[PDB]
Amino acid sequence: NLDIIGKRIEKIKQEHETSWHYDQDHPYKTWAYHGSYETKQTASSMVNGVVRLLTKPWDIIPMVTQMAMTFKEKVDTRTQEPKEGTKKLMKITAEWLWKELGKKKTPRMCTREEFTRKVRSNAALGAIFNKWKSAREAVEDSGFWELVDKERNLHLEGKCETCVYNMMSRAIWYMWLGARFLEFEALGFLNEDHWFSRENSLSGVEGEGLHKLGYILRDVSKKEGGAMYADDTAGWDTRITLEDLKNEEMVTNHMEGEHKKLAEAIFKLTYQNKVVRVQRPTTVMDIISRRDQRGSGQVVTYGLNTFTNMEAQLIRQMEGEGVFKSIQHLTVTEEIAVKNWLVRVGRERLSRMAISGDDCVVKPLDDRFASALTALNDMGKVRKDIQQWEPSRGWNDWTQVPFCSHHFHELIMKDGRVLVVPCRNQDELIGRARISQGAGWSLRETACLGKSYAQMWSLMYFHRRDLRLAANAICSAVPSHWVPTSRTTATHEWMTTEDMLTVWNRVWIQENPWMEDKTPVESWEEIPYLGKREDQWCGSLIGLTSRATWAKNIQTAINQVRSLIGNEEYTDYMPSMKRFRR
Ligand SMILES: CCn1c(NC(C)=O)nc2ccccc21
Ligand SMILES: [Zn+2]
Ligand SMILES: [Zn+2]
Repeated sequence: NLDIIGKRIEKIKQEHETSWHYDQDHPYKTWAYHGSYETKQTASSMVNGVVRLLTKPWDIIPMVTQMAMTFKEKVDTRTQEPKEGTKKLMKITAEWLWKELGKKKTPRMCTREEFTRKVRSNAALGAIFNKWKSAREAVEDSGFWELVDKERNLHLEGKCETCVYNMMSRAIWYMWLGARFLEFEALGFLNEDHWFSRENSLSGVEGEGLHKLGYILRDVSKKEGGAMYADDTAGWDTRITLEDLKNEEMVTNHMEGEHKKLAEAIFKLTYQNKVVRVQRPTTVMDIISRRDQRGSGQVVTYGLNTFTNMEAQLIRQMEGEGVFKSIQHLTVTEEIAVKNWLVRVGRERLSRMAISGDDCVVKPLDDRFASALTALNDMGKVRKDIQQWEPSRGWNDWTQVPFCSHHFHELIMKDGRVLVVPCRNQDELIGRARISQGAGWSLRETACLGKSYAQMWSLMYFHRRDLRLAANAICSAVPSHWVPTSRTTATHEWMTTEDMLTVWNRVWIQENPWMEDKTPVESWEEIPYLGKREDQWCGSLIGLTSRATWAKNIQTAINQVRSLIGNEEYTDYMPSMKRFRR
């Protein structure tokens, strides 16, 4: 407790020595409270005018327009200690899973050099302003690295001074860039060296891309077994137990030298003991601590979420298969049985899953899985929107299964070849493309963000009539040579100045391991759509008067945006579609 977090707490006290006050009306039940001090401050969602001017029919669709307008009583809840049988199942499974993930990978420190390159191309690291303005500037300045050094030698000494979280079903924990560096140095290898790739982890999909996820679900569907289960957890990050954090730390058993010590310190000092600053309007800053829940960088959070979810779902499969009888207590012979299941069929059972952080699809050996709930509930991974002891409802068709906010269609090209394509309700796609984050956007930067959405649509959602037409319109309205941009950066093949038909051929034909015939597609008209009725089911406006006027008059909308941007070099992409091809 306070021996590990005191120094951090004591240091914050002194920089606010005039304001420190142990408040009596503190709202915390499950967080340990330590004190308060004076502050005052908060960026809402802005509309992208280029995308909105080229999507006029959606200006009267509330599901689109409401997206641009605008529970913290879940972070203040407490998960119970699992029972002895559960803790044993988790420890045995975690031990086995780190060994499997480590068979063909070597843990290693990530470098200042790697960190510096990351910041200089805008990956959302979850940092803050202060001393230097941005991340870009702190990294050049040698003073920073001396701060990093001080903390670093403090961590080698098993102590912490400056690794403090800042709080702000989405609760995001920013730290200062130095704290994020030390996290990345110790645990960045999990993402940087693709520990959760499908090749390496069998269940994982890290680096796979939205154009692979449907093919992966169809491959899971080919296994003999029961229904496909896709149960969401209620507030996954808030249900991570101290026992979960201790099984995650066992990755350090695979490390050596300095790295082992640096990694052990991140787990001990920042993950299994946390210090947090939360803005309370009543305006103070509260300095609160707790031992459990997930609060790491968003990229380390993804890998450890994937790890602990893989572990949980293997244990639920063991329960359905009757490998153990009760979570109260594993006998000595049950331990040997669980161990022999893992050695014997563990890799086969991992291949029956697709797991992206807290998101999973499982095709178990049979439907006993549906009612195998004791371990899942006792680990604290309580299912969303179903009663605790009500059996899971599975999906009979891989094309109906939800995964990573999508479903997947099987789409046959006029030449007989098979595409498995990502899809979601089209109101969600248009509503997200109409939103920008942050201030100070020039017209050119706003246009380049619209172009990024347009190229994503041409690559991933070409099968939706309205999105292929709107993508062509935006790419016609933005100068041909202007480079697509984003402010937070799945594989992103649309973020390129290359012709989108050439990128389509590379992604869907040449590099697609599920496509045996590699004959290139010569035009967009070879590339199919969903059925018209299926397109309407997934939110198309095809058939409406508003949509017919928009499509017919599209060159007038394109010219409105071209007139605002000014006299630049533009390409007309609309004749790539049959109906505008004369
Ligand atoms: C090398 C790949 N590539 C990119 N990619 C970018 C800008 O990331 N833009 C291109 C334009 C024409 C031809 C190839 C191109
Ligand atoms: Zn620290
Ligand atoms: Zn669909």
